[PDB]
Parts: sequence; C-alpha cells; structure tokens
Amino acid sequence: ARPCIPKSFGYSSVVCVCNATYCDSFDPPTFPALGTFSRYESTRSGRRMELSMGPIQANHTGTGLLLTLQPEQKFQKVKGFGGAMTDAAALNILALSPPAQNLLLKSYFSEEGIGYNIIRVPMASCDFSIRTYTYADTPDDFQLHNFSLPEEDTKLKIPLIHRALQLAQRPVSLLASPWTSPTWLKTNGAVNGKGSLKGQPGDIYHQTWARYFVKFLDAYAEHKLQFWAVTAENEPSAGLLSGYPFQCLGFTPEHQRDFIARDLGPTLANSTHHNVRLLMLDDQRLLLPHWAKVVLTDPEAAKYVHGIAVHWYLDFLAPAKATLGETHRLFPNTMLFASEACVGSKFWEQSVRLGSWDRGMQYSHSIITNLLYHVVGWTDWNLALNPEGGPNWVRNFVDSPIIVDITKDTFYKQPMFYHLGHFSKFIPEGSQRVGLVASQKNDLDAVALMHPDGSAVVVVLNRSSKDVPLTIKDPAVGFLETISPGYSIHTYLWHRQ
Amino acid sequence: ARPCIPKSFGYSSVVCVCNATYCDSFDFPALGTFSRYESTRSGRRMELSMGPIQANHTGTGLLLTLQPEQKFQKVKGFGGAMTDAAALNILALSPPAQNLLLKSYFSEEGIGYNIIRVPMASCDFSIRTYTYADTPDDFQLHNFSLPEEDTKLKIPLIHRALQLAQRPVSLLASPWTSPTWLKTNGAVNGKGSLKGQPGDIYHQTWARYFVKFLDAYAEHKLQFWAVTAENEPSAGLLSGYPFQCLGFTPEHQRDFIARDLGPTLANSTHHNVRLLMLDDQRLLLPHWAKVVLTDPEAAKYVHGIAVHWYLDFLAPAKATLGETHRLFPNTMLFASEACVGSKFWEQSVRLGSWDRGMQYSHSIITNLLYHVVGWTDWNLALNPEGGPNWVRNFVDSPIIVDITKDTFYKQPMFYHLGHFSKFIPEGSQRVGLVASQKNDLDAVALMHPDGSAVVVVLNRSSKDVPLTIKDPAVGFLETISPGYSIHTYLWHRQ
Ligand SMILES: *[C@@H]1O[C@H](CO)[C@@H](O[C@@H]2O[C@H](CO)[C@@H](O)[C@H](O)[C@H]2NC(C)=O)[C@H](O)[C@H]1NC(C)=O
Ligand SMILES: COc1ccc(-c2cnc3c(cc(C4CCN(C(C)=O)CC4)n3C)n2)cc1
Ligand SMILES: *[C@@H]1O[C@H](CO)[C@@H](O)[C@H](O)[C@H]1NC(C)=O
Ligand SMILES: [Cl-]
Repeated sequence: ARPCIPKSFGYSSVVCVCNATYCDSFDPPTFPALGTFSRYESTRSGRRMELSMGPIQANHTGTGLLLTLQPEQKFQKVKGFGGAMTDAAALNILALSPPAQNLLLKSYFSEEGIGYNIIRVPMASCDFSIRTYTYADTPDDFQLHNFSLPEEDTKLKIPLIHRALQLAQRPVSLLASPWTSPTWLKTNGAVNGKGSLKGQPGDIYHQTWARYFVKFLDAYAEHKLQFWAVTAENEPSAGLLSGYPFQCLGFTPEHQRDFIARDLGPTLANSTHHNVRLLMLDDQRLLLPHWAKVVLTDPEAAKYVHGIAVHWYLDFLAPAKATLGETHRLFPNTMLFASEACVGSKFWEQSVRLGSWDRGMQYSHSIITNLLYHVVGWTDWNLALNPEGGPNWVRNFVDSPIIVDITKDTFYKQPMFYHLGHFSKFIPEGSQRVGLVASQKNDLDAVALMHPDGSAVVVVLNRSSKDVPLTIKDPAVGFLETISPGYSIHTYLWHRQ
Repeated sequence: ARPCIPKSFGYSSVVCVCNATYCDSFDFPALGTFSRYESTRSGRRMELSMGPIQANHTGTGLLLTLQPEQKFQKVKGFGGAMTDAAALNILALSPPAQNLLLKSYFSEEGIGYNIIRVPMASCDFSIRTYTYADTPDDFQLHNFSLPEEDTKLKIPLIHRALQLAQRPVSLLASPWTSPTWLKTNGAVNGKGSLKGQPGDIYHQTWARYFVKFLDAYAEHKLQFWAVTAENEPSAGLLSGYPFQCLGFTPEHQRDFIARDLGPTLANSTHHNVRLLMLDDQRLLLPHWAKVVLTDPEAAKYVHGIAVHWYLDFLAPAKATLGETHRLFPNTMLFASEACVGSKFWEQSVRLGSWDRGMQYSHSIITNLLYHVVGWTDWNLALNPEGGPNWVRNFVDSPIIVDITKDTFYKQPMFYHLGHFSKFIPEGSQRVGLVASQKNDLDAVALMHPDGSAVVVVLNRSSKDVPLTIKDPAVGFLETISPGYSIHTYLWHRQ
C-alpha cells in the first residue's frame, strides 16, 4: 500500500523513514493461482519487500543451480518470530506522538506490517533498563509481601503489549525471562557481578525465588496478560563470571538442573500457571549439547522442561551441527528456540549503523541456519532504540531493527527489520520446515517450509556480490525459474494442489 | 628468599608489591620426602612445606593414583609475550625495578619462563601503526628495517631475559599485519587478505618478509624456535576488524604455507625454525586443522598447531583439542596466547583477582590434560588500565606496572602460572593420574626428564578437600587441598 521512503545515512543501504503521518506498509495477501508464484524481494540497492509474480513452468532444461523441494521430508514446526519489550524499547516508543507509536506497532505486529507473534518480556531490570530494580527490593522479604510492579511495567511495557496484541494479525505468545533476583537472595548481595542464589536447591532462598516467578505471572495476569513460556534464567553462565557488568544470576548446568527439579518446576506445576512452558539454558549455543545433557538426563528436571532457549552471540564459534544438531539428535522431543540476538555490542562497533545491509544479512543468515538445524523460532532483542543505541544504565549501546528519533517524531526501519520480515511475515505458527536439496555447491542460504494450509515458502539469501541464476523445483507444481541478485533476500510463496 | 608484601585493591585476594629495592623471590628433598608449594586466596604465595611419603594408607578418602607407565606429551614450556606495551611498561620502571620484574619471570629465584612470544611489528598492544616494510611496492624488501620498538625496547629486554634464565629460552614470532601494499584492502586493519593468489609476487614477498625478520633478529644475536603462519587469521575475515590483522580462510593459509611460506623458510638459513599453523581461538578446531593438514604439501611444512585461549569461554576441550589430537596425533598442539575475557567484548584490570588466577591454572590443567605441549600468556606486563593499547582493547596481565610509584604488582595470575612454569621443565612428560571417586579438584601429573614427579592440584571450590596421592614406587602422600588453593607437589621416585 505505501512504499518505503528511503534515506541513506552513508552506510551500505538505506533506512525507511516513518513519522506521525506516514509509514511503509503492505496490502492484504492476494491468492495467486496454482502454477504461479509470488516473490518478495529486498536488495542492498534499495528494494524493500517488493512484490512480483511469475509462472511455474512444467519443464526445465539447464545445468544451472537447482533447489529441489522435498515436501515429504518433514522437520520442526514453527512457533514464531518477534522481539523484546525492554524498558529502553518501551520508553523510546512511548516518547513518539500517538500516531507515530501506532505506525511503529503496526509495522511489527499487524498484517500491514511483518506479523510478529512473539514478545520477550524481561522480569524487572536488565541492561536495557535506565535503572536497577527487582519486584521485591525490601530486604529479607521471604514471604514476598512487598512484591509489586513498578511504573516500568504498569505504564510502559504492559500498555504497549496490550496495544501490540490488539493490532496483531495472529495470536501473540509472551516469553518471560529474569536477569537478577532481589539482591538479598544472592551470595554477592548485588544485581550484577559473580553470584548465585544463596544456599542450595530446595531451601528457603530457592523456594522464594521460584515463588517470585508465580508472583510475576500473578501480577501480569491481574493486568490481563498471559504468558506462553518463561526461561529458567537469562544467560545463567554470565553470573559465574567475576566482574559481569549486567544484572545476572549465576547457575552452573547442575545448579540449573537441581533448581528446576526441586523448586521452579514443582512451584510452576502446583500454581494456576501450570500451562506456562519452561525453557532452559537461554544462553549461548556453545554450551550445547553439554547443558541439555546435564539437565535432561535427570528425569525429575526433564519432566518440567519444554524447550531449550539459545542466544546467538557465539554462533560463529559454535558449529550448528555440533551444538543444535547434536542436541536435537539426543533430545528430539525438546524444542530448540532462539530467544535473543542483537548486533553492535563488540568493543569497536558503532552502536547504530543506520541502513547497514551487513547487519540485516547477519539476521537472515542466523535465522536460516537456525531453521536448517531444527530451531522453532527466532527472537530479536530491543524492539526499538534511540540513535545512540540506548538508553542503557551501563553504556552498553547496540543496534535495533527500529531506531526512534524523538526530536524529529520519526522512526527508521533498518535492513534488519526487512530481513526479519522476510521470515516473520511469511512463516506463520504451525509452518513446517521441509527438505530442500541443492544440485551443486553454491553461495546461497536457503530454507523451505510448508504453511499449515499446504502452501510453500522458500527464503533465499545471497550474501555474495554475484547474481546467481537459480531454479526451484516443486515435484507436484514445476520449476520456478529465477535469479538471486547479489546482496539480496527473496521470499517465494506458491500454492500447491 | 623474600616474602610477598601483600596489598589489597578491594578484590578477592592480594597482589604482591615490588619496587626498586624489594621483590618477593624463591630459594629437592631426599627419597621418602615430598615438597609442597602452596598459594591461597587468603594470601599464601608459593609457600614451601615438606612432609613424609608413607608406605601405607588406610581410608575411604579421595585417592589420586599416579600411572607412570601411561605416557603422554612432552612439554616445550611456558612464558608470555614481549609486546610493545609490555616493553614500554617495563622500561618505565627504574633499572633496579626492571631487573626484579625480569628476574620474577625468567630467573630460578622467579618462575623460570622459557618461552617469549615476539610480535613481528605492530599489534593492538602498540602505541602506533607500523610494519617493517611500509615503503610502498618494495617487493624485493630492500627497505625492510626494524624500528625503535624492536631495537631499543624489545630486543634489549629479550637479551636481558636470556641472561637471567638458567633454562634455554625459546622465542616464538607472530605477525599481525603485512605491509598494506600487499593487502586487498590496502589498510592495516579491516577485512583484507594478501593480494592475488599463493605462488605470486604478493605471497612470495610476504614469505620473504618472514626470512628478512629472522635475518634482522639474527643480526641482533637472536634465533627463533618457531614462527606462526599469522596471528588470528580469522580476524582479517571480519568487516571493520579494528586493529592489525591479515585475513586467511583455512584454505588460503593451507595454500600459502604449501606454495610460499614453507618452501621459502626451507630454502633459507632459518630452515630449522618450526612453523606453527592456526595461532587462533581453539574453538576454530578441528575444522582448521582438517583443511590444512589433509593437504600433503602443507602438512610437510607444518610442525604444530598454535591455539589461543580466551578464558571466559565455557566449552568442552574434548571437542577441540581432543578431536584434533585424535585426527592428527603426530602434530603437536601448543597454546601460543591466553588471556582473560572473550576477545570481542570489553574487560578491565582486577588487581588481586583470585578468580583470574584460578582461570589461568584451570586452563593450563585443561591444556596439559588434552595433549598441549606449552602455554604462552599474552602481555608480560601492563599498566593499571590494562594498556597501552591504540584501540583501547584493554585486558589484564600477571604483572601490573605503576610508573608513578616505580612499583609493579604481581597478581594471583603470576603465581597460578608459576605453579606450572617453575616446576615443569622442558622435556617433562605428562603421565596418567586417576581419581578414586568423583571430585571438585583439577589435577595433572608429570614426570621430570630425571624421573621425578610433579603433581599440580587446583581447588576451585570453597571446601577443604583431604586427598592422598599414590605413587607405586614410593608410597602415599597424605595431604589436604584447602578451598581456593593451588598446590604443586614434588618428589623423587628413586
Ligand atoms: C512524514 O513523512 C512523509 C513521507 O516522506 C512526508 O511527506 C512528504 O512531504 C513533502 C513536504 O510536504 C511532500 O512534498 C511530499 O510529497 C510528501 N510525501 C508523501 C509520500 O506524502 C511528511 O511531510 C512527513 N511529515 C513530517 C512532519 O516530517
Ligand atoms: C562497560 O561497558 C560495557 C560492558 C560490557 C559490554 C558487553 C556487551 N555485550 C557483550 C559483552 C560480553 C558479551 C559476550 C561475551 C562472550 N559470551 C559468553 C562467554 O557467553 C557471550 C556474551 N556480550 C554479547 N559485554 C558492553 C559495554
Ligand atoms: C620498597 O618496598 C619495601 C618493602 O615493602 C619497603 O621497605 C621500601 O621502603 C620500599 N621502597 C620505596 C622506595 O618505596
Ligand atoms: Cl578461545
């Protein structure tokens, strides 16, 4: 319906400029006839999820790259895609005028946008908070008599989550994760640095901490918000490092295993929130398969664990096959879910690089690899940040798919937004990854899925400078003859019989 | 010979204060007696005590049994890097303070280092950018020369280190970047590799640069044990990599070694210098070794695999070192650089950190238990900010120099390193050591070239662990490993 208003900030590609009266959007889906396909294309040169259509041919003659669909080779079912409602993201969004806020929320959550169906919600403060706090800061309040949600929840996160669900196309799943417990429950008495819960699983400290999760879920339920899942701790391995600068709570895999079995698992199961899923790990995949083996070989722990949450930061050091692949081989019934990702955190990195095609490609390469290795969903970090990549109470400034410019009542949709949308918009919950084989070695990243209705979706990413002529074969429909231009991402859709 | 002058900076343990006139220093018992060197978080610094080895042991307590006929790798040694930053910090002290610092590391009154890693020109731990051949398009390397960093700082200091050492010291050289006129991006840093392809003028000139370097240091009466093919070759593959780098995929390194580096070094008067591959994060193994070592032309020139160790990464060594040794048992593994943190993010100095000490010793034990022949620390000395560094990529070091007080601080990392370096001479062999029951201790047993035993025991837990060490030739060693302690046991076997 409305095209991208491009703006170059001097980096490799453009951003799309939005404000109080204008934002780029899509028209409702059309249903292209059997024997034809739809293509959505984004390019470094500036195209942003542009729609084209073409024929599917009965025949193909050539020696070129062929990608063959194998619809009978079934893999994982998709849960979804989304991002995090941090204090920083909520503050930024709400500092825009109300019409600009609605266009930003529609961009992410509506069918006119990219159809997010996951919101990650931190349990109290984390680095993208402007201050440190927990829900139970009165010291030694073991009964949690003074447990309460501050304005960060009641005035910022909760109102925005309600507005996102009201605008959403699809049912939205909320995921909760804690960074720190109250300081009086920790060995170091501080929100950050090396420290774990005091004592041992089954004791007063571990029982209070598990009850805090029920109190959190109760408080959100009083605000008409229900969670799909909770993680056992955000980055539990971070709390084992001396000088760790952000809110954390250290758990070795044995400690996580025992806390789940003795405290979190039974406390959750014996509450009105027993249907809420529990995800373990919520950390780097380099900790796999070892962390899954420690937790999931204990049946008292394994019985409470629905899935394994992974963060992307060490993916370049942890081959997918040895980590995700081996974890799936060992525990095929325990889903793998990517729960956090952001660019810009390395020591020399510019926090925000308005229009970076490289940062968009990093997102789509990650999503594809994860989908090729049994992962059921992918979650971005901050839904929005300012042009400095904040605010943040610890000067850790990073990038985000949407950058809010408060002084201009304007927001910018980065290449990451569109790279993520090439998946989120076209792969609804319940879609299933299917086989897709290449005829020869190639430089493309591709994945194929089938929608619940039987229609096909193929995402093709080209991270090379060269155009790659390509054919996609559906054994029941035919050959989709195409070209994957250098530095492009395409999403192909087509009806099947 | 002189005890630790402790000082706290608000961290878990103390540093040892040294100055122009004072520094803590050191001084084998008869068969039937053992020596114990203990360091504790509470303040003990490689304290010597002795005790009996008894013929009999009755009990159900933890038993570590020495397996002398189970022989593993032989040790090359231990040391650290003489970066520009290390040399500037050391030379900032008055000459008597510099000598106590150098004796701390290299003398027998110190911790007996026998390895010095020498960067070939600038890196991040430099105060400026430079190479040895910055005059453009000098393919014959006629304008190749060593600057002040080598001739006034590094070379005189290495000479002073070798004078103080009783053990032969091995030098190891590594380049960060080539001259920029040999690079695809024409820059010291960023994503860029050598121009063209192996066998050509660019690759030939770069191979010749290694020989010119070895020739230059040979004129300064310095010979090298080994060179690495490139410091962290994966770095120059990253867009916007912030400091000195030269990118190589494993395929490119394989072909440059096979076509240029290997033949050039073999045809030169430095043909005896060993060539080490990878010189990057151990997490890149086994993939990197599989690519290079499966090519016979590359395999004939590669002596070993140099690995880096960033201590914040929690990963199983069996997957990297273990699998690499299983695939290439005749290719030695050597740790060429280790330091705190996670490479790509930021850190600060923690004066007196016992946690960082424990990271070092836990890492050395892991390496030795997984066939690694040596362990090289990064910068030998840093200032209190963990510099100087031209891109602010600060990190901790075992020795911190405070110019304003003409003082230097010896960190727990120094002593954790010393529990190995001082007691494990070159030629020592790792031997089997078996635990009777599952435990919280990190332990390694080695045999000195003379047959004597050395056992290092690290206790990372808060609890005191009683234990017995069984040697079938001498008897039993009855001891206690206190919480947050590191011990080195020594005893004659005959
Ligand atoms: C919000 O963004 C829109 C889109 O860029 C702006 O609309 C343009 O405004 C100029 C000046 O009035 C017109 O000449 C263009 O034709 C408009 N473009 C479109 C596509 O309508 C709008 O002005 C911006 N609003 C603010 C307050 O900056
Ligand atoms: C003081 O300012 C700052 C302090 C710290 C920061 C800052 C920001 N992002 C960071 C880090 C460390 C990591 C890594 C380390 C390696 N990993 C492990 C071992 O699991 C994964 C996580 N990330 C992603 N530090 C930024 C700014
Ligand atoms: C050097 O250290 C020793 C031991 O602590 C002390 O006695 C002496 O006064 C110090 N010298 C200076 C110049 O500070
Ligand atoms: Cl590493």
